[PDB]
Parts: sequence; C-alpha cells; structure tokens
Amino acid sequence: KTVVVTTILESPYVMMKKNHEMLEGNERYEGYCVDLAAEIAKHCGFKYKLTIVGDGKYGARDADTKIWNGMVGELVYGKADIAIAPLTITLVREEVIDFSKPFMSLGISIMIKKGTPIESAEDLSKQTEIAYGTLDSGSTKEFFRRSKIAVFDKMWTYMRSAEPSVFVRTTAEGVARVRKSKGKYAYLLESTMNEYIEQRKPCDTMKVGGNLDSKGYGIATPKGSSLGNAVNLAVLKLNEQGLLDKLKNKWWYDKGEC
Amino acid sequence: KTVVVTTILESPYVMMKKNHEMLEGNERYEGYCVDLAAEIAKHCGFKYKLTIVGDGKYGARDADTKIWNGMVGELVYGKADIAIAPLTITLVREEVIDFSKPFMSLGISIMIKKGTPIESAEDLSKQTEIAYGTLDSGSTKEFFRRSKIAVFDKMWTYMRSAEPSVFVRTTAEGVARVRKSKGKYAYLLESTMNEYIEQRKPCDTMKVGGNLDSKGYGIATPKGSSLGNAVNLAVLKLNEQGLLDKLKNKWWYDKGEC
Ligand SMILES: CCc1sc(C(=O)O)c(-c2ccc(-c3c(C(=O)O)sc(CC)c3C#N)cc2)c1C#N
Ligand SMILES: N[C@@H](CCC(=O)O)C(=O)O
Ligand SMILES: N[C@@H](CCC(=O)O)C(=O)O
Ligand SMILES: [Zn+2]
Ligand SMILES: [Zn+2]
Repeated sequence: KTVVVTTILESPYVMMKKNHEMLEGNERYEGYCVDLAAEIAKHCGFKYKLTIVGDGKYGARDADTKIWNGMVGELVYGKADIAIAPLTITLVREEVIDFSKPFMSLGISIMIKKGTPIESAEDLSKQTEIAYGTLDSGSTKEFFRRSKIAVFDKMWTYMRSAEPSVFVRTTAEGVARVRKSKGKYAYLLESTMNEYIEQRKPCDTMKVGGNLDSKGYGIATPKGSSLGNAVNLAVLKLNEQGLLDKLKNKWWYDKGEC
Repeated sequence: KTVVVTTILESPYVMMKKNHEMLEGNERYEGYCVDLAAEIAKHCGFKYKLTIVGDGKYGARDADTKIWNGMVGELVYGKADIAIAPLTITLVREEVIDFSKPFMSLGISIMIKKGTPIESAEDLSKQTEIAYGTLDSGSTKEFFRRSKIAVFDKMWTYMRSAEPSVFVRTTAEGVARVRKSKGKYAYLLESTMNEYIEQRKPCDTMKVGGNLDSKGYGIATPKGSSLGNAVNLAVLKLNEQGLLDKLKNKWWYDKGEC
C-alpha cells in the first residue's frame, strides 16, 4: 500500500514550494526531509504520500488524558505509517514508537537578537531583563521540565512561571519574537534550526554559546511496523554514501543569505 | 546468567588502572565504557564480566572466508553477550549484530605532530613527503576503501599500495608512529580518540581540519538478543539524565593535562 508519511512544516526540512497551488501531491513540498523521504522510499521500495501533521505539533503525551498529539500521535493512533521530520529521539517516545538510527545530530542552543548581552545558559539564568522560552510542545520544553542540572532547573523555574507566557506555538513564532523584541527575548531551540535561521535574511539573529545537550533526529515508525528494519538500513547506507552531508549542505549553507 | 561483556583496551574508554596487578575482575579496569557498563548493568538489572577482546580488534569480515573477527566476531559466534566499547555503528555490522541508539558522536579526523604542514585531507592527498594511514580491521579503513569522494578515493589508492605499510594494528601504534616520525606521518582516526590524545602529555599532537564524516558508537548485541531492547532504553535514559555528558567530561577534559 502507499505509505502515509507524517511530517511538519519546519524550515528547511519541509516548506511549501512557491508554486505549490499549481502542483500536486508530493510535488507541492521541498526541503531536506522532502529529499530524504524520496530516497528512503526508493531504497526501501515503497510508494508514499507526504502529509502535514494536522495539529502542527511534534508530539507530547497529555498528562491527564494520556493522549499523544502531533506526529507521534499520528503514528501511535495509526493515522500515518512513518514520520520523516526533525523529530527528536527521546526515551518517552521510544517507549511508544520505533526510531531509526539518527540522520542528524543536534543539541538545544540559544538564539539571540544580535547585540544581546548573553553568552551562555548560565548568563540567562543569572538575570531577569531578557526573557527566554522554548517551543511549547516538544523535546526542548521536556529537557527543561526534567533537568536536575542547577542552571537548567533554575531556567525551568523561571520559564514555567513567567508571565506573559515565554512559550511559543511554532519555531517561526519564537524567531519572530526574538526579532521584534529589541534584545529582550532569547529563544531556546535546536542547534539545527538555530544555525539555519542565522543564515537567513535579515541576518539579525545569532546562535550563542555551546549546545546544552546532545541528541539526534530519527525516522519514526509505529511499534512493530514491517518498515522499521529497512528504513534503519537505508539511513545507514545514505549516511555512508555521503547523502546526508550533501543534503545538509544543500539546505543550510548552499542557500545561506548572510 | 552473568553477562559476558566484550570490550577493547582503548583510551579513555577502557584502560588498566595504575594498580591493576593487585585488583581482580572488573576492578582492574577504568574509563568511559567501564563507567557506562556499570550504569547499564545497574538499569538492566544484570551482573556482568568485562573481557578484553581476544584478537584486540573492533571487527571486520574476511572477504574470502566471510568470518568476522574482533568484538563483532565475539558477538556473532556467541563468545560474548554484549559489546560495550567505542564500536562504530555501520551498515555492514548492523546486518549481523544489533546496535543501541548511539551513546556518542564522532567523525574521522586527522592527527598530526605539532608543526606538520597539513591542514586537511585535501592537503594530505596532494603530496607524498608525509605518509598517512589508518587502523586495521575497523571502520576508518572501510570508509576509505569504499569512498567515491575524489580526495578520499585518491588517499585510499595511495594507502593501500604504500610501502612500507601505513596501516597500524592498534590506535596506540598509530599515535606512537605520529610522535616518532618527526612530522612525516599523519594518522587518520576517530575525533574522540584524537581529541583525548591532544589533551595528554607530551602534548605534541594536534587534530587538524574538520571531521570527514559523522557517525556514532553504539552498544552492540547478537541479533535477536533479549538484552537489546533494554540496553537501548538504558542509553537514552542515561543521556537525558546528563550522565553521558558527565562521563565525557570526566574522561576527556577533567583528565586534560596540556
Ligand atoms: C543517546 C542520544 C544521542 S547522544 C549523541 C551524541 O552526539 O553524543 C547522539 C548522536 C546523534 C547522531 C549521530 C549520527 C549522525 C550525525 O551526527 O549526523 S549520522 C549517524 C549515522 C546514520 C549518527 C549515528 N549513530 C551520532 C550520535 C545521540 C542520538 N541519537
Ligand atoms: N525536534 C523537537 C521539536 C523542536 C524543539 O523542541 O525545540 C521535537 O521533536 O520535539
Ligand atoms: N571505532 C572504530 C575503530 C577505530 C577506527 O577504525 O578508527 C570501529 O568500530 O571499527
Ligand atoms: Zn544510572
Ligand atoms: Zn583471509
């Protein structure tokens, strides 16, 4: 059967083509994950349909309802067959879905408006003037919620209680907030997205300091799926054949505007 | 059943303690993988015995007999239950053993004696004054053997035919060759090992250039091992608790002496 792929509109992973209204099906979209999906499909020998996740979220479990939302929910509830997206491999997710070996490494990082007097997480934690926050429903928020590290625990205590809310619905919303806030908001997001935006006009943001953690994005499938083995082997093959490095360069740096 | 762990004497992952002569069993050893094994053993609820791989190799398949050597062989032939080592996750290996999600990232890199006029793989490939090689029976050799990237293809043509042989039996041999060759030998090895050595007396080596690729080390088990699921889940747990980061700091830069 045609494989339903869940993914997310997150630049430069998946983006609407300029002329998408004139195009159909998989041809409407472009990006790193669009190129990657085509290759995974070709190597595993399946036909597929790209679908954008309905609720626009990565995936988290409701503490009260126990229901998973986002791409993770679409796999868990059988709405999609595979997720090919910047979907972070985490323990709580690996308990309900399967991940390939990672196709990209990343860590949480700090985005500032250029000139913001912050160099580190410690810096953010030791001051009050500059607000800071995360994507409201992903792995970055969870990192802080769970961290027993002093600096990060202090940051979480501030973020969970800050008013108005320092959390954002989408990555684009976080980036826009840094850009419009005259240095008074810094955004905590994955190094991959941080480094992409740093190379986009109007070239007014910067990644500062080291990454806070180390993790990976993986291709996810419902637990027990017949696709998992082949998908994993394809990721390894594509890495070893240099495709992943090629795709990174194509979408990050070949298209740099700064 | 006490779990037989295969591993390899490779700094700073597994090393004999200074006073190892007076110690028995697992107590003889220390290092990142020693600490990791103890942590994994704790979470998965098993007792274990650390055993150094008999042939001192990571693992490769003989093209003629198709027999695997090294730690990979120990798993394949049922001589060990798990490998907890700086064992590179590769397609050919994944076809015969199982790997956890990676516990560490690395890439191939260049070690020179300080002052060697080499900045990149491209620099190495464009001269013959300075010899260069890799470890036998590991993933770095295979990388060059298979590469279609012009620079790396050219380097392999040289390496495979070079006389006397540029290949070494152990990392320690490669490092010693760099240190004694007065700038006329450069060694190709994983960034992790390169960066450790750079921070050790006599402080006469350097990592130069970027990494040539991006991959990871995983904990390996025989295909269909019951330990596989649990060990994978343990690695992710350790990562998120910051324990892996803690271990990396403990063994690389807390032990820095340069
Ligand atoms: C326990 C969770 C952690 S920790 C950690 C780390 O960097 O320490 C990583 C990590 C992420 C990615 C790579 C990697 C590749 C790339 O860096 O692009 S490529 C490729 C083969 C396909 C990779 C593997 N294996 C390696 C390690 C990780 C995960 N997942
Ligand atoms: N990649 C993250 C989303 C981005 C973030 O949390 O910063 C996830 O899978 O949840
Ligand atoms: N980590 C490598 C060994 C070292 C190397 O090849 O540079 C392996 O698993 O084969
Ligand atoms: Zn523990
Ligand atoms: Zn032979």
